[PDB]
Amino acid sequence: MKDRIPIFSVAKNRVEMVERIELSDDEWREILDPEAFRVARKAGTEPPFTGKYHDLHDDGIYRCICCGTDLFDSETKFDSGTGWPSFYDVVSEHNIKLREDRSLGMVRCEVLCARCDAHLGHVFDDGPRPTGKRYCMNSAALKFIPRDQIG
Ligand SMILES: [Zn+2]
Repeated sequence: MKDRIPIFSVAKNRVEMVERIELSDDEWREILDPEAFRVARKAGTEPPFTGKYHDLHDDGIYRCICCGTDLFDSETKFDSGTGWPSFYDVVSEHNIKLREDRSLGMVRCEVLCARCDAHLGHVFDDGPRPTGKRYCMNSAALKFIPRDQIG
């Protein structure tokens, strides 16, 4: 749908609107990343793995390599302990979208990319109060970038 999407760099106190994903297949090899192009054929990885590490810190944000848009301010990530693609709050419903359900017996909302509803995952009420929701998302989308353009 020909909408445009806000991107609120909440933790950086910025707001930048960008268009929706409207390209042709030809764009997706010259305006994409030198990782998005390959990820575009392999849904992340041709081999089932390519290493075993996770050596990071709370800097950077997530950037959906599957449409080119950035989102989660990394306080809305984990890193230490397990760094999992699961979290307990969000940047905003700006480049991510939810629909509520009760699909565990409490609160199970879907979690999809509001510019590319490819897979991602869902959120489930499952953590300690107050931020006791538990988002988890599972796709190739999960590249990082520096927080915005500070690098
Ligand atoms: Zn996306």
